[PDB]
Amino acid sequence: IGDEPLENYLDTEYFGTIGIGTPAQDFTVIFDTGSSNLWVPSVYCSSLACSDHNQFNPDDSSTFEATSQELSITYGTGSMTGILGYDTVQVGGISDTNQIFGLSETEPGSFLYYAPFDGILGLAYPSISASGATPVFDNLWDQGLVSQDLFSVYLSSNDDSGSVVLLGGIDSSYYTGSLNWVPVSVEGYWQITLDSITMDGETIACSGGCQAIVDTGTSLLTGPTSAIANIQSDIGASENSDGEMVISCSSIASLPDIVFTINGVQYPLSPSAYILQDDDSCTSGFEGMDVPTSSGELWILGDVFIRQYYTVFDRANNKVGLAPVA
Repeated sequence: IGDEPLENYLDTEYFGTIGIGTPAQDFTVIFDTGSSNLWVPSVYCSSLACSDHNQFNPDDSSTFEATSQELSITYGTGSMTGILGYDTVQVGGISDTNQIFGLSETEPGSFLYYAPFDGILGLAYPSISASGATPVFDNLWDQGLVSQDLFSVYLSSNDDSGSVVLLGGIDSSYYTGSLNWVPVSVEGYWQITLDSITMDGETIACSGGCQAIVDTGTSLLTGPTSAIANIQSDIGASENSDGEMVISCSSIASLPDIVFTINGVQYPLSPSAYILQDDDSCTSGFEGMDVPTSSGELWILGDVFIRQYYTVFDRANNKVGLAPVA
């Protein structure tokens, strides 16, 4: 039973620490269920984003070992380029021996420069892994370093502490009620089927169904740009002066509940949740992002939805289990 604490960053970015090499070099990474690769900046990276963050120096790890393999990854926000190498990764109190991870050479762009995080640790299916690189949780399960072939995650609300990723375990301490399990549509992302999206007893969206991934590496609740128009129009969101869609922070009171039906089970989203706010100003947690796929336009269930529902990712039976947090 591994335990990896996470830092809640402005209810927008949840990262955690890891160590790579011997002695171990520390790095803060994002635990991304929307990605499957693990990469940290390296000392052979001259990009403004690596100078800005910690750089893994293989020359100082006695258990490091190289490859000829190049790796490349595209994110809806960042881009990356590097080489693959093996070393021992320390996660949630578990020594992940012979883990293949990438070492950056380029981290192009503006966005990876302003980030409080150094790298990314994907928790999705090896199906979408760049360079067919073995994900961490797969390497843990394979080396029998975890008792169960599942992991669970708890995300903190209002900047509080308490955010955690439980490797090979489930803790009833985090949810109320019973664990509802939903089968996985398509193995790649943490892909689930949504049946509908309601408000006021009205199906404001996702009629006849839609696809959604459960991504802890996305901050807002995401969907096709036309579809969300309907939602923002409904909660009274406004694309303001500076380029944002805020809302009268007091208009939370009137506002009904947006409800998501998954596998026929109702999963409500209270306005205290779908509306982000600083005691100065209120935004919408809904974001339009057209994400085409063979399956269709993806809806992403990000931190707004995950903060309210304790999620279990079961690789054994390929299902996602949900339950309201405590």
